[PDB]
Amino acid sequence: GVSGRVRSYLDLLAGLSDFREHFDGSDGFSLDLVDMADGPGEVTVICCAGTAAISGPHEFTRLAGALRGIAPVRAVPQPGYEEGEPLPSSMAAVAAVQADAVIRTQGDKPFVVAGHSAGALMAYALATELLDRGHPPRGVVLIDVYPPGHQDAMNAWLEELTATLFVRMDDTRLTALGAYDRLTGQWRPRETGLPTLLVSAGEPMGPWPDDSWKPTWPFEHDTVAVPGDHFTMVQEHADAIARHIDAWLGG
Amino acid sequence: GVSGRVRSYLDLLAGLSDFREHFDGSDGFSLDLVDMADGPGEVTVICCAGTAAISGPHEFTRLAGALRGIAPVRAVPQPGYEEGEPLPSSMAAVAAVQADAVIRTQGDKPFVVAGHSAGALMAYALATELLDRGHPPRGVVLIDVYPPGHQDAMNAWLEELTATLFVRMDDTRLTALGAYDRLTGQWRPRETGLPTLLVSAGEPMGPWPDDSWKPTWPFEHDTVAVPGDHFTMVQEHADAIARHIDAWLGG
Repeated sequence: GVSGRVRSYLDLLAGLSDFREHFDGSDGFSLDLVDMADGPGEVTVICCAGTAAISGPHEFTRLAGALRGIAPVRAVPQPGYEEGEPLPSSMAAVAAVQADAVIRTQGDKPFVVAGHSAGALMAYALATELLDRGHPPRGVVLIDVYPPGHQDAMNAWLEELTATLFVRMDDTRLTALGAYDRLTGQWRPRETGLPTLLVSAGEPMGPWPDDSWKPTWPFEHDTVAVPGDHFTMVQEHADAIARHIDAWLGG
Repeated sequence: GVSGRVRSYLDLLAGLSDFREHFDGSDGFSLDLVDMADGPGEVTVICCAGTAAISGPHEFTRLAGALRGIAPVRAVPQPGYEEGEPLPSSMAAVAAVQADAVIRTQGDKPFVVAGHSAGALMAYALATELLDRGHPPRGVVLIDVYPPGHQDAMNAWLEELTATLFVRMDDTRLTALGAYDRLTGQWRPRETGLPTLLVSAGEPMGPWPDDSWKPTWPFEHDTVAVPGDHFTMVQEHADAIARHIDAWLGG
């Protein structure tokens, strides 16, 4: 609770964000999904770019590596992080726009909407929009990073938020950061039958002896622990995360 | 008057500035002046940088070359427009620091403070401080560009200010912009018996038929006209403005 100067810096970046060009459902805006990989998997893994200062399609890069040859991977971007891109005037708009890109660039053929966490809410919002529109996803996948302890997880978060008030980003992204943050933060998710998978890829299976244990995704869901440390070839548990998503989609 | 969004954008930019490292009088902060050119003149021309989004010693490059071979020309920087520079906590802070620099390196040897309207207030601020410390300048030189009439000039400003909301500077400069705007904005320049030379260099020697004629610099002061349309070789309006400052001083 020490860094409340983060809330302020964010509240301000958001303010600046309102001067940028916004877009809603009205105006003919639209965007394209990015092809990360292909495989025979009957289910396409549509990934949502978190809203972190960094973020963007590039984040699901390693996951696409693991899925190449296993399933079709395509990422959704968050409009406004790249030069001259508009900012959604509402959670309502952005989910709608993205929603469009999917029904369009997917036609039939099932898909799963998934995100890293920095994109979990957007991922879930998109998921909702699809469902209301009539083209629900097979499911939602939340690839939770961060640690298991309530603190340490809360810390780590502010921790890296400061690293962007510390060789630094740019205007475009810092505004979007303040924008989407304003959005997801104010948005309230509701139930949606959508089966869900929560992958806990955080460090240390369980939280330190200081007993914390953070809150978990409310709404029915299944879970799989996937740490990051052991004995075959210490590098990418991305493939571990990947295979899990698949075996999940096939029971 | 429509553009009141600027009043806001600045505030926001200002609030952001507060997150930067500042400096008041106490902390032994300091800065150095820049030599721009020199000559035999018994009076040194110490020019202040404007507080515009651009601004910096560089804006005084023409007037320098115009005095090369005539009089020494040193420039005072506004702390904080360049990377890592702290921002003045108050108008008083920046003056003292600059004042120090001036007295520290000038000793005796007369001098004038010269602003560019964008730096008019800062110049006069620095001139007040300097006079208050026993080292008064020989006089002040407020150049000032912009149209002659109230409006037009009011447009020229508000219209270029927006040119920095359209090709865009950096956070350091835009923050620094709102920071100083916040400062000079609440600064109340009291009088001073200082000899002042106003150099109406703006285009339109007189305001367009449609009434205008802007409020001039209060306080005592001499005047000169040096528009933006002459008879010689179009480019260095500086050689003109320059030679006037010099003649002003010689009687």
